[PDB]
Amino acid sequence: SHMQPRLCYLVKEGGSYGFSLKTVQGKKGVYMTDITPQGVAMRAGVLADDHLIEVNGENVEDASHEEVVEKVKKSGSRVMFLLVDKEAAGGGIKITKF
Amino acid sequence: QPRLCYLVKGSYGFSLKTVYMTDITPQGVAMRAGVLADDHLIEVNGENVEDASHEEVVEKVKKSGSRVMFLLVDIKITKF
Amino acid sequence: PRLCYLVKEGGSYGFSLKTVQGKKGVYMTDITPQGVAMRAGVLADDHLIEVNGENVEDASHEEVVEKVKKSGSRVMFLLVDKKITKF
Repeated sequence: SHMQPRLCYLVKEGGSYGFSLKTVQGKKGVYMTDITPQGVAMRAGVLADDHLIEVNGENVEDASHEEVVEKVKKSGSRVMFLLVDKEAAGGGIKITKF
Repeated sequence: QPRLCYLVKGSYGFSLKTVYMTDITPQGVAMRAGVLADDHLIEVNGENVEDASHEEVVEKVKKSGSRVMFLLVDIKITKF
Repeated sequence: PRLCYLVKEGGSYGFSLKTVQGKKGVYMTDITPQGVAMRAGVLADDHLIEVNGENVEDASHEEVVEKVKKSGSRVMFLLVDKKITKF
C-alpha cells in the first residue's frame, strides 16, 4: 500500500516483458495488469494494478493509453518504470480510532 | 449450448443483470423467444459482449430498438 | 439494518471510522477482534446511517467523529452492511 514508489528495470526476454497495460473506468493514466508468472515484469518487482508514474524518467500520470504504449514501444528491448501500487493510486483514506 | 433468440417488443419482458438475463416475465416475449433465467449473453446482434460492461450492453440493446437478437448460453488493454 | 449500543471497555469501543475520497458516507473499519464493536455485531465496511438517532449520511468524517466523542462512554449506531436494468 506504500507511498514509496518502485523503480523497475525490465529487459525483454523470450519476446515479451510479461505485462499488459490497461485503463480503469474513471481513472487517469494507465495501470499494469496480466503480470505473467515468472515473466520479466514479475521478476523485476512489477505488481498487478500498479499505476505508472514514469516511463524512462518521463511522467505519464496524465497520458493516454496510446501515448504510454508508444513510449514503451520506442524504448525497444529495455524499459524502466516508476510505479506505485493499487492502494497508493486509490482515493485517500482518513481513519479515526475509537 | 448456445441458442439464438430474436425478440420483438411495448416491453421485452427481461432484465439485464451484472452480463446475464434475469426477471424473465411470465409468458412474455423473452420467455417465449426461448430466454431462460440467468442466461449468459455471448452476443447482441452479432457482436460479442462477453467482456462488455453493464452500460455497454445496455446501450447496444437500446440501440437496436424494437427488435433484438441474442446469443445466449444457459477499457483498453495492450499486451507487452 | 442493525442497531448497535456500544459501551467502552478499557477506553476503546474496538472500531475505527473511515472515509474515502470520492465516496459518500462514513464507514466502520478495523474492528478489533473480540472487542466491544465486534461483540455488538458491528462489521467492517458497515455504513453509518445514524449516531444516537441523528442521521449522518450527508455528514463529514470530522462531524461524525465529534458526534461519537460527545456521547462519552456509550454510543448507539444505526448501521447497514456493505446492477439490474429492465427492458
